[PDB]
Amino acid sequence: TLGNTTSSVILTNYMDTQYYGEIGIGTPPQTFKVVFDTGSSNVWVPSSKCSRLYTACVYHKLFDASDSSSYKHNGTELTLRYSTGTVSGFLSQDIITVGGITVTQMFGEVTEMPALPFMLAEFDGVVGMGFIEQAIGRVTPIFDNIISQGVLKEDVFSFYYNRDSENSQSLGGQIVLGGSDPQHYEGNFHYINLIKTGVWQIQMKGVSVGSSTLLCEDGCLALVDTGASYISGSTSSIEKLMEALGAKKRLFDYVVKCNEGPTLPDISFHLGGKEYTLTSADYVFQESYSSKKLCTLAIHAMDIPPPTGPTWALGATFIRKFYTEFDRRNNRIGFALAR
Ligand SMILES: CC(C)[C@]1(C)CC(=O)N(Cc2cccc(N3C[C@@H](c4ccccc4)CC3=O)c2)C(=N)N1
Ligand SMILES: *[C@@H]1O[C@H](CO)[C@@H](O)[C@H](O)[C@H]1NC(C)=O
Repeated sequence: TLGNTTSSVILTNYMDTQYYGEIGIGTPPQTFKVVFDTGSSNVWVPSSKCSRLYTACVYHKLFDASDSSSYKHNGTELTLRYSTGTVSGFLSQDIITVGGITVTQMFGEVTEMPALPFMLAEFDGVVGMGFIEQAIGRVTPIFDNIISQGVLKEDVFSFYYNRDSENSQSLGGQIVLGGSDPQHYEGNFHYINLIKTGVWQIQMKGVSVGSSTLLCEDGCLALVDTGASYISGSTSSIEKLMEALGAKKRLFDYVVKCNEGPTLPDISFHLGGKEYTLTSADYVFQESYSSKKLCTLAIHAMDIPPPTGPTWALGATFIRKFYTEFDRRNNRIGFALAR
């Protein structure tokens, strides 16, 4: 069922690596900073039942079911194993407000939240924007429950991620539920169909580094991930790509001498009919131009296990350059040049 409602959620940009907005859980609402993530399908927030021996719980907002009149107990155990770390707890039901839309939602109350990496998180929890097929405990995702209300103009949602400005008047980003915002893209959308329903993953025809370098020569996969900070490829792919850029490997990332940063070649991703090109300014964290400092790149190695992987992941690095529309009705992803 389709309505005529478009709902927008304003996002805060934390250092070009974390994009989060607000949701309200319970009666009266308890507010949380959440990442709207296409690479996962579960909703979770830290719990008041989390041991204060987990320091990430001490430094985050905690859901207290005892203060909510609309809460409905469940208690089923839940473990969420991600590429960056694991969280676990149990299932709870309550009313969630997201951009003015109110929805009765089943979510995870996290009682085990590791300091590495969650002490580095500015956000409290996660709003999984993925499909039911990837939902742990087969819990209905929030977008499916919003679709069931039949209030949205279209069975789509869109992402705008801005570049990190020091100006407070700068919008960090914006998620539109039920449509797209023409004020944050130009030209037209070009769509690529999903390999299969259940994953925001598309076919990638090839990856180009300048002129003389080539990767994904025989085709590969690309996960379009709003929760991932960077563009990622497999260790092998990223080793060849980084050799071509003259970048040196560290523990969790790759770096270049800051002065070498603006000299780096363009990187192009062949998706559907079009070539999606990023210049050095789009993937180098140009914190200085000094020959005496090292500058990080917004491209990392990440080995995603099957059935989803081995795959590339197009995170915030990609979405900043290209406004993204996630189309559920047609199982496709649309890209347009952001503005
Ligand atoms: C968690 C996160 C939002 C999930 C649910 C899990 C996941 O592992 N990914 C992929 C992913 C890949 C590469 C980098 C990151 N993040 C996410 C950001 C982060 C994550 C954890 C703590 C601090 C900062 C900063 C970063 O490095 C995330 C998701 N699709 N979403
Ligand atoms: C938790 O929720 C699921 C939803 O399908 C339900 O089947 C299960 O029985 C619930 N458990 C309790 C103890 O309420």
